[PDB]
Amino acid sequence: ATKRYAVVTGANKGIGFEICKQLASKGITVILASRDEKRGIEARERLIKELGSEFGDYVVSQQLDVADPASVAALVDFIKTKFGSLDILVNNAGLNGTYMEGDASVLNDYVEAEFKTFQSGAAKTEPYHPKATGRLVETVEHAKECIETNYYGSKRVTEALIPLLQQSDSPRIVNVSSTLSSLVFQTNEWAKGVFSSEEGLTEEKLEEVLAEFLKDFIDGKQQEKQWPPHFSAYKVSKAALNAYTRIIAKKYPSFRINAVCPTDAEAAEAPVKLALLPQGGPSGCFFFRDEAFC
Ligand SMILES: NC(=O)c1ccc[n+]([C@@H]2O[C@H](COP(=O)([O-])OP(=O)(O)OC[C@H]3O[C@@H](n4cnc5c(N)ncnc54)[C@H](OP(=O)(O)O)[C@@H]3O)[C@@H](O)[C@H]2O)c1
Repeated sequence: ATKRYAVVTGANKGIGFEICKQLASKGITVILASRDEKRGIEARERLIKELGSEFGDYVVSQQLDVADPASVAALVDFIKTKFGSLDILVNNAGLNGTYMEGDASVLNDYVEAEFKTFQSGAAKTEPYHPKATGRLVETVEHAKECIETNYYGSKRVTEALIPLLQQSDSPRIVNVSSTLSSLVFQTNEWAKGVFSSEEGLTEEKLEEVLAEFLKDFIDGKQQEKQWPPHFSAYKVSKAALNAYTRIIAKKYPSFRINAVCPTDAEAAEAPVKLALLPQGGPSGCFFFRDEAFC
């Protein structure tokens, strides 16, 4: 009943777009944030054409690059002067840190090899490329961008909007993570120990793991130092984001702060449920689709 305002980052396509659609259809007023201003304007138009023109006031486009402090600051100013309030943040903007050379479909072979680790717990530490048809390339610069967006980007946006969210009588933060965030994939025993800590976990320790991974990745010692052979930056960054989610869950008990592994419309249901979570919902948990954990 009570009017709510939500930010969804990286929301011009993919699951973000579907999160926005589903919040707007429930009466939430949504800020559709996109790295490029014109694609977000265009995404809003399609969103309004699909829901109906009566939703035109419930969706607003705003440029947002989570890696750019000035972009973040401009978004806080926009929300301040247009609405005055914020209730929901969905951190959906994200990068893989990888691309395909050659046949792009070999990616399904790489994703398959990772997913068997769930059925076996045997976390391979040696790089295995399933075919010579394609290759999953992970450059040093893409590893930096991936950490800078997934960890520091999400954290930058969260801390800029917390002051606004804290004036909500039910503030909600949802961090879109990945199954590759699971510690079964964290080959590096030091880093796994940090991520596993329930006591004495600090943002400082998380950032030390990130810097250590980036130093060994630059130095070319990814396998020497027992870092994951594939999706390496992605795994470390999304695990850090999970751990960071628990840290701020404990800092702000009056908030509900959660991570969630997510067709796109179906995958948006899980973050959407967490964005409208009741007062007694959990906080500090990583959810797989629609199932509890904490
Ligand atoms: N593929 C899956 O089914 C799957 C599975 C598990 C987890 N996820 C997670 O779910 C989220 C949604 O991704 P997706 O699968 O829908 O992929 P996607 O289509 O590539 O969407 C990612 C979105 O993030 C935006 N983005 C990236 N870097 C940004 C930055 N610097 N600042 C602001 N926006 C930025 C992109 O904007 P541009 O269009 O301007 O590039 C894009 O709209 C991600 O966080 C991803 O890690 C996805």
